[PDB]
Amino acid sequence: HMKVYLDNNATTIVDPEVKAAMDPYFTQIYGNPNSLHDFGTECHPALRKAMDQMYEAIGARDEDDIVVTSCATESNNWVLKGVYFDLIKNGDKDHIITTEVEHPSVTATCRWLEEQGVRVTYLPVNQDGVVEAHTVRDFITDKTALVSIMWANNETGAIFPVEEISEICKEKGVLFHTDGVQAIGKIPVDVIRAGVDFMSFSAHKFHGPKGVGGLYIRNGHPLTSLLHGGEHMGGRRSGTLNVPGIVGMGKAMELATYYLKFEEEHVRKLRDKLEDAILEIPDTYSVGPRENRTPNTILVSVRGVEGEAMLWDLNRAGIAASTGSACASEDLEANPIMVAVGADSELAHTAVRLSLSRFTTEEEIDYTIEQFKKAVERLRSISSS
Amino acid sequence: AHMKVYLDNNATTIVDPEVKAAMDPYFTQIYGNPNSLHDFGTECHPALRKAMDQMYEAIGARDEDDIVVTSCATESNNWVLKGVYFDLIKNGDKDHIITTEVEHPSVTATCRWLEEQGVRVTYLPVNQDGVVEAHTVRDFITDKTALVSIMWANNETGAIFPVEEISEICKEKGVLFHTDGVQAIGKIPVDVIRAGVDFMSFSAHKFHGPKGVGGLYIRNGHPLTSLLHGGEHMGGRRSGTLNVPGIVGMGKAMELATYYLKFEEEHVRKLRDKLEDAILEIPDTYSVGPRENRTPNTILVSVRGVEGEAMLWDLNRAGIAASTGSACASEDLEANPIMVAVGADSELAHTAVRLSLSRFTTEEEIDYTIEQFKKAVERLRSISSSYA
Repeated sequence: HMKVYLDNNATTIVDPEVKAAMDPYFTQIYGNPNSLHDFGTECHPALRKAMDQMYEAIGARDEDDIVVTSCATESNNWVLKGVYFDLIKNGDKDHIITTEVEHPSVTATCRWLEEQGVRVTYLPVNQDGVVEAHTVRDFITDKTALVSIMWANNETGAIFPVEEISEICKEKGVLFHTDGVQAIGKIPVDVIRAGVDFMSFSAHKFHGPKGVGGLYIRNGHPLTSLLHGGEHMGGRRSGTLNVPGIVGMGKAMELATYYLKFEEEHVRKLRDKLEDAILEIPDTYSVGPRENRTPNTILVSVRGVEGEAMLWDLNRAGIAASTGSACASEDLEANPIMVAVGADSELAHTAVRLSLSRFTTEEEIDYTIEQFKKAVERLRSISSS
Repeated sequence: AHMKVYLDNNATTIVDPEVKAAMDPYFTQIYGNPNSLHDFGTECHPALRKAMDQMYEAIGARDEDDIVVTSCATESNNWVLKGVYFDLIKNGDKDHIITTEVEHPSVTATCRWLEEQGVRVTYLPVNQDGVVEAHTVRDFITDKTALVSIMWANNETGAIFPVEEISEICKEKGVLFHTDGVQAIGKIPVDVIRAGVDFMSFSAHKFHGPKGVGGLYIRNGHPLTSLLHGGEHMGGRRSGTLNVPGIVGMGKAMELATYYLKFEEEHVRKLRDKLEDAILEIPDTYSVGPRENRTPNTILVSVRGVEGEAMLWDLNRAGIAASTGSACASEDLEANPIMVAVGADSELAHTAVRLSLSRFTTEEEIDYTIEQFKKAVERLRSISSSYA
C-alpha cells in the first residue's frame, strides 16, 4: 500500500524551499510593511524581490501592474465585476463572452452578472476541449465589454489559443481576461505574447502556499477596485499584505519557471507513461489531444465503470485523483471518443482526472498503473457489461 | 542608546510561536485541498472543524450564526458594505448608511464609493471621549437607513464604543448593525450576542495570528450577497480554496487571545499605565481619550512643542516602533486644555504619537521607551524657536 497524490490540478504541495523562504515572515519578521519604522520596513527587500520574481516569471514589463490578491477567485471576481462596473453599468456595454468550461469563480460570477442584466454567452467547447478564435470573433458585438477565456482547462489540461483570441480581441477593441491558473509552471507564460489585458493566477497551483493569488493587468488599465480602502498594491487592492504569501508565491513562481525550463521531460514522460499504460486497458479513452495538453494531466474515461466509483476504489488504494465531465461522441472517422462538456450538461458522465507534478516519482506511477488495472478489473466484474 | 522595542501592536502583531507551530504541518506535510473527496483532501478536515469551533467560542457566537473566513478585515468590510448596498439599497427601499469619521479606511473609502453610487452616508463625528454615543445614532436613523457601521474600538486611541447600546437602538429602529471589531479581539471581552451586532469584522494579524486571514461574523446566517462568487466554500458565501494554514492559525490565535485577556487586563494594563504616567510627567503632554474607557494596551499622546512625525522618526532611531494618531486641541468643562480625537481628514488635526503594547511587552522595554521618549521630547523642544 502506498499513498500517491495525483490531484495536483486541485492543489499542490509547497516546495520545502518555498516554505523556508516564507518562514521568517511569521514570528521573526512581523512588522507591517505600511509602517515607517524599521520593524515595518524590514520585509521591504523581500517584497521587492518577490514582486520582481513574479514580473520575471510571467514576462510582464515595468509598465504593467501585478496586484497580489488572496486567490484567483478574488482575481476573477475582480475583473468581471469591475469591468461590469466600468463599461456596462457606467458605460454602453452589456455583453461578456466566456466558455462553458470555466472555473466556478468565473461561471457563477457570470451568472450573477446576468442576474444584473448582463448578456453572457458561454461559448461551447469544440471536440479538442477548446474554444477557437473565429467563434469568439463571430460572437463579438458592438456592446461586448469583455472576453474571459481560461488559459488552460483544469479537468482536461487542454491549452487554449489565447494569443489568437488576443489578436481578434484587439481588432475589435475589446478587453481580454484569461484565467491562467493552470498555465503557470506547466506551459510557457509570456503575457505580452499572449496579448491578454488581464490574467488571474494562484500560488497553490505551482507549489506556493494557499491563501495568496495574483491578478495581472496590462499597462495599468483602469479597473475599479473590488476591495477599497488604503493604498496597498498601488491603491488597487486594500488590506494588509500577506507578506509570507507574497514571498512564497514569488519563490514558487521562480521555481516553476526553472523547472519548466529544465525539468519538463520528467513530468511529461511520466504523464505519457501513465497514460499509455492506462490506455492499454480495453475500452479506455483519454479526453483531449495530448499534443495540446498540459504535461501533467490525464482525464480518462473507463467504460463500464463510473468515475466516482473509480475515484473511491483508488482512494481506498491510497491514490488521490479527481473527476472530469465528458460527453460521448465520434470523430470524423466515426470512431467513438470522449470529449469535453460543461458539467451542467445532461450528456456528461464522470471521467477520472489524474494530474502529476514535479514531485511525482516513477515508482508512484508503477504503483498507480498496477492499482488502476486492479481497480478496473475488480469493478467491471461487478457492474453493467 | 539603541534597543529594539515594538510598540506598534495596533498596526500588526507578532505571530505566537504556538500559532506558527499549529500552522506548520499545513504547507508541506498536509497539503490536500479540503474540497476534494480523497483522503489527502480530507486529512485537514478536523483541524478546520477545531479552528471554526475556536472562533465561535472566542467571540461568543452561537450555532445558528455564521463565521465566514475572509482574507482580511478589509475584505469583510468591503463585503458587508457592498452587500448591504446590493440587498437593501439597489434592490431594496433604503439609501442611507450611518458611520463615524474615525473608521478604518476599509470602511471610509468604501462608504465614499457608495456615495458615488447614490448612497447617502452620514460620517458621524466623535465626541470628546473619542466615541459615538447611542442617542446620536438614534437621532440620525430614518426609515431609509439600511445599515449602521461603527467600529468596536478605535485603532488610534483605543477608545471602546458602546456597541451594546447602539445595538439596542438599532433593534428598536430595526436597522442592521455592523462593527469593525479588529481592535477588540484580545483586548476586551467579545461576546457578539451581548454586543447585539448583526455583523462583525476581525483580522487575525491583530491578535497574534498570521497575515492574510480574517473573518466576518454574521448573526443568524443573515442573507448577505457574496463579495466573491463561485464554488460553495464557506457555505457558498465566499468562494476560493481555503487558506488552511491561515484558518488553523487564526483559530489557535483567537483561543490564545481569550486566554491571555486577563493577562492583558492586568499586566499589560499595568505596563501601559506605567508608560503613560511617565510620559505625562513631561510638561505640555496630553493623553487622548479617557483611560477608563480605553483598551488596556494603547496610548495616544500629543506633545505640544514637538511634531509627531519627527518624534516617530528619532524614536525609531532609538529602535522604538510606534505610530501616528489624529488629535484636535480643545478644553473640558472646567476650561482646561485637552487633546481630543478627530477624523484624519480634519484641518484642525495634528499628529500625536501612538504606542500600543502586547502580551509580549517587557518592563525593560517600557523603561527604555520612557527614557528615550523623554530624551526625544527634550531634544526636539531644544531646537524650537516658538515653544514656551
